[PDB]
Amino acid sequence: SYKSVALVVGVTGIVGSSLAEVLKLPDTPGGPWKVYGVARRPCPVWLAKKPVEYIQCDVSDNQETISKLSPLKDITHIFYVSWIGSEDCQTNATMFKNILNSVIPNASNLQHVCLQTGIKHYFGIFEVPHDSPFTEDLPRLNVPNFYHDLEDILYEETGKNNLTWSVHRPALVFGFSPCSMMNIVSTLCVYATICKHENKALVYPGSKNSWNCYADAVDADLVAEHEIWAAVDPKAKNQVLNCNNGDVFKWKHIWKKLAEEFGIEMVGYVEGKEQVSLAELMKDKDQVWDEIVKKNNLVPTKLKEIAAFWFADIAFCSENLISSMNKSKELGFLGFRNSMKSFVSCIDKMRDYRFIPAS
Amino acid sequence: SYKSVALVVGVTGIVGSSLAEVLKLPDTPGGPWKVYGVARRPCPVWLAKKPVEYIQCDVSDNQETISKLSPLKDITHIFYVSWIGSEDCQTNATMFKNILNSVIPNASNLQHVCLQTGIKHYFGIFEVPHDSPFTEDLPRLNVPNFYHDLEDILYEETGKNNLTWSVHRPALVFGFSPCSMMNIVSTLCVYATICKHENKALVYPGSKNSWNCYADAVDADLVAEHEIWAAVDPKAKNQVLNCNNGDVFKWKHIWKKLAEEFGIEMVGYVEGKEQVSLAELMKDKDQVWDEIVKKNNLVPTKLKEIAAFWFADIAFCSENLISSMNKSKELGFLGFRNSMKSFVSCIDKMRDYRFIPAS
Ligand SMILES: NC(=O)C1=CN([C@@H]2O[C@H](COP(=O)(O)OP(=O)(O)OC[C@H]3O[C@@H](n4cnc5c(N)ncnc54)[C@H](OP(=O)(O)O)[C@@H]3O)[C@@H](O)[C@H]2O)C=CC1
Ligand SMILES: NC(=O)C1=CN([C@@H]2O[C@H](COP(=O)(O)OP(=O)(O)OC[C@H]3O[C@@H](n4cnc5c(N)ncnc54)[C@H](OP(=O)(O)O)[C@@H]3O)[C@@H](O)[C@H]2O)C=CC1
Repeated sequence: SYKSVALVVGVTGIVGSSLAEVLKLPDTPGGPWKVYGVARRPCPVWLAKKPVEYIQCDVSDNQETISKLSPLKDITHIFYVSWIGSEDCQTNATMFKNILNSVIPNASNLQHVCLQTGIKHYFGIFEVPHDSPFTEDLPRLNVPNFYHDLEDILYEETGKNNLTWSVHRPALVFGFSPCSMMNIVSTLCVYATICKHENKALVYPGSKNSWNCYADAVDADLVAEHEIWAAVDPKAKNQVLNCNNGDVFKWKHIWKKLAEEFGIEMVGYVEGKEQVSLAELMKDKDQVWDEIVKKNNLVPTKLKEIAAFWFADIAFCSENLISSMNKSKELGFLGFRNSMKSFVSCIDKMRDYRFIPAS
Repeated sequence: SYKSVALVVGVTGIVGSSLAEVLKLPDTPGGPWKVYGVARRPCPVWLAKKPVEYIQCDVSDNQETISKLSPLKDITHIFYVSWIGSEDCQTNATMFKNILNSVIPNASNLQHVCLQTGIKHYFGIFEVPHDSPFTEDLPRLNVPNFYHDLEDILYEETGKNNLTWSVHRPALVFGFSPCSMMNIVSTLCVYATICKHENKALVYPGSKNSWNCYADAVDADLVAEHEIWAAVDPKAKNQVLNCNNGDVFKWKHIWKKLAEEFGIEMVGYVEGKEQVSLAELMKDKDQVWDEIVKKNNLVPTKLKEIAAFWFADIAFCSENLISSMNKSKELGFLGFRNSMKSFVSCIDKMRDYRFIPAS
């Protein structure tokens, strides 16, 4: 007997994996929560030791989704925290439609759908941005951003079925999942771990501007708390909401912290030196990674899975992307984190869980 | 019969005038509060209609301070929210010493001294800065900053007399006092009011960087709340604490808002155009101001009193001065304001109080 029943679509992801932890805490709003977690891969080892009912399901395949999710009649809240690995508006849209079409007719006590998008809503796509600080009310850019498609489906389907909705636009996520397609902290920890292995310094590859500019981020657990808040507090219902840690930082200070955490020398940004691609620097390091994995008895991960060096490249030529938390705060959500501390905490947790070497 | 008795040194100032309002609210921590307000000028009209016992006193004159403050035996908390009008370490230090030397021996139930300094602690003096975001633990710069003198006296005097202390470092203050030596909002409202009068556009005089960079500020009432918090909550005692609104903004967006609030056309920053001095643009506008005052039946103010065009000049060549609120938040203070809204609210309040024209 449970109070609430969550479907977490993307349970292996950087946010879904936090939700799987946060939803099972005793103090969590709306608890006690039962948790169904969906992902495409077979349940990895680390997740089998969690109290989540894992449903292995390719949610881009409609018949499969119907057969796997239509029996789930007790669901009360959906948390869509997934995307396919690309910016295809059509294929991302299919996943979300298949979730709703499979669950809405079958779960008579469904109440709410949380959709997670992101701050790209304000400045465009990875394939003429608004100025910042970004606020929720800013109109859509004239670009094929799959976030637009997902919102439209969200509004259409919740409205005709008398369900409430929320849209969450997190900033860059600080999290611990080694299964994510965009995990900045594990990406940078892997780079550091490789530098250390090869007796090299932690050399910063990015732009001058990304070194020196203000940046913001969100801890995965805070995103989970923010999503859980919008799912249970009537004041938050049917709102588009940004989600960040509530402060700002600079990569320059994070880089120092990173070097210290791995006990290696740092080479910061060098005046006049231009961005180099971390993707290229790490192009054929997969066997090095495989060695470090076996050597340290880590959870086995492939280099391309734990790390997204392409994504660090983007973070390191980005600037002026700060988002505002005023709306959420004026609605009464006062969750926050110290971003420097959240970063270190992600490092610790990935060591703790044995995704990366201790010490 | 009162619970707490506040001495507000600088009661006509941009923060002291907020404290005079905030301390008299029924829900205010530590209330009901009795309020003594000190300033050098005779009580201006607007302040005579407030329930504060006004003590006219030149606090740089020791005998005068002794005779005026030594009878005040019931004081429990001092809020030092004043400075002389300059950066002289010696003359600022005299004021603060004279307050403590006159009150500490005479008020046996004295508990706490709040000292207000500022973010200049981190980057130097108006007459080689730390990088930001500024955190409280950053060491002193090797400069003659009178803030250093005030802290040293604060620590010395509170320690030997078994009193608790706090140091508050607000960001740029958004407030309503027409008696302040550094009131950015009234300064900009005056400029706007003059543009409107002379049928000119609201032309931005500042630098490119100050137009485009992230900036932060603090609402006066929030500073008062922050100071009151540190004065009554044991968790906050004997701490140095930054104070800002909890978000960031850009002058570019504020400028638009300012133009709208005065119904005049805006001319924003123009690429390649260099900073001009607002002090010089307004050099002999005092009779214009005098006219606008009589014409609109405003509280009578001299141009040099309501406005500090020199100070807007500094704000408009400044950048990279963001301060962190993480410490305060981790101690449990979750007060905040929307800076865009706080700015507008200062405008409204100055109209409300008749310091500047309505509409
Ligand atoms: N820093 C970040 O990571 C940020 C992300 N966002 C946004 O948040 C949203 C969710 O992304 P994020 O949390 O990063 O996701 P992750 O890449 O960490 O996780 C993706 C999840 O979706 C699952 N998934 C992918 N394709 C399928 C499929 N066909 N069927 C079933 N499950 C699938 C994955 O499991 P499996 O591996 O088995 O396929 C995985 O569990 C995206 O819109 C993203 O842009 C926004 C801001 C920041
Ligand atoms: N934006 C801002 O204004 C910021 C200010 N700060 C800092 O806060 C501190 C306090 O300043 P702020 O609140 O701006 O002050 P204001 O200039 O608004 O107020 C000064 C107050 O002190 C009184 N005062 C000045 N000299 C004397 C004297 N000899 N005897 C008695 N009273 C006196 C003034 O009254 P009277 O007019 O009668 O002399 C007035 O009430 C300063 O260190 C300042 O740097 C920090 C960050 C931002």
